[PDB]
Formats: sequence, C-alpha cells, structure tokens
Amino acid sequence: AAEFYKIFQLEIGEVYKHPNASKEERKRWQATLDKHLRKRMNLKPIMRMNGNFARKLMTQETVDAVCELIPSEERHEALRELMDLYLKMKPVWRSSCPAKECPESLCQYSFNSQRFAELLSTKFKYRYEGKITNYFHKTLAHVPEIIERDGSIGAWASEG
DNA sequence: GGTTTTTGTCTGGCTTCACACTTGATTTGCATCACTGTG
DNA sequence: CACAGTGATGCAAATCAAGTGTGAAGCCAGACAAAAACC
Repeated sequence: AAEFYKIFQLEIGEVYKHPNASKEERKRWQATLDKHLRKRMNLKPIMRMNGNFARKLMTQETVDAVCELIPSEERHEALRELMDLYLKMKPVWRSSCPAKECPESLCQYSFNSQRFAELLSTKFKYRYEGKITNYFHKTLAHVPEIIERDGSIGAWASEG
C-alpha cells in the first residue's frame, strides 16, 4: 500500500504523458494528494507508513476519491480495476484460514494474478519495465505454493 | 461370620426460607461509535 | 482479513419493594435397623 501511495503520487501528475519532471513537480503532487486525502478520507500525512494507513488506503473509496484529481477516464478505469484486483487478492494471504474463509478468492487467485500482471505490464509501462518490487513478485508468484505447503499465511505473521 | 463405619427410618413439634399474586421503580448488562498503537 | 482497548450513551433485562397467609425444607428429640469394606 505504500507503493500504491507512490503510484497515486506519480499518476496524479500524468507522468505517462510527461516522462520528465522536477522535484518541485513531485512535491506539488505530494501536496495535492495529501490535501485531498485529509479532506475526503480523514487521513493524515505520515512519514513512514503503518498498517492502519495501509488498510484505510486499500479501499475502493480511495480510488473513488483520487480519481477526481486525474482527468483521464482511461486512467480512472485502470486504477479502479487495479484496486479491485488487489482487494480480491488480499484475503487470500490475510485470512487466518483461507481454506474455510475465502474459497471463492482462493479458486481464482492465479487468474487474478495473470490479470494484474498484464495490467501492470501494459497500462503502467512507465514504472514496471525491468524493475518490479519484491512484494509484488512474492504476491504474484509464491502465495499459492505457500498456502499449499503450510495451510495458512496470516496465522504465521508478525503482528503478534 | 465379626467389627466398625455409613447411612436409613420413626412422628410430633419447632424454626427458617420460598412463594402466590400484582404495579411500577429502580439497578445491571452489553452493544455502538469512530479511533489509537506496535509495525 | 490484528486485536485489545477508549469512555459516554442508550435500551433490554434482572432485581425488588409493598401486603399476609400459605407450602416446602431443615432439624430436634432418643432409639431401632439395614448396606459395606477389612479381617
């Protein structure tokens, strides 16, 4: 979700049309996103991101509120489908027992991963060519093997 | 079988607690509300 | 889909206070009378 914050922060300025930008433009995008977040979702800017911020910003209303700052309807649809895919994927690895708490999300995880992969490769070409983050690689590749090997993922987390 | 312990009873009579109703008049319990905090 | 708080508020539910005449239970008397675990 911190990387999604960065994605919104970069896309609010329409980087896909302007490949080059200055740190002043980056700070402008920072300020606009932070203001609109505090105005609509009642959040605050935080220096290093935490779990409560992650859960709040991984909501459909996050994109439903940030689309007002970007003009492109194609970008609106792309962000909406990206958020939908991530929210479908989250219960698989956050469930305390995915075999008896989200079988519908477990049965189509591979198809959702393929759709997310193709969307990242095509519609967000400006960031994910030759560089993909560790956590997206893990989430898109190794989750079904982990759930088949162990039985659950969220039970073995470090929140305790 | 003996021996000791462990429970059972006997009826008249005593105290002690629960209840039978009803109409309010409190007092107790538990869910709601949007949030933090360790990352 | 982290989970245990954080306190004020509000409504459902439990307890009760008033009245007297009952039932139901526990126990007192001293004595007689069956089960049961070791020889």
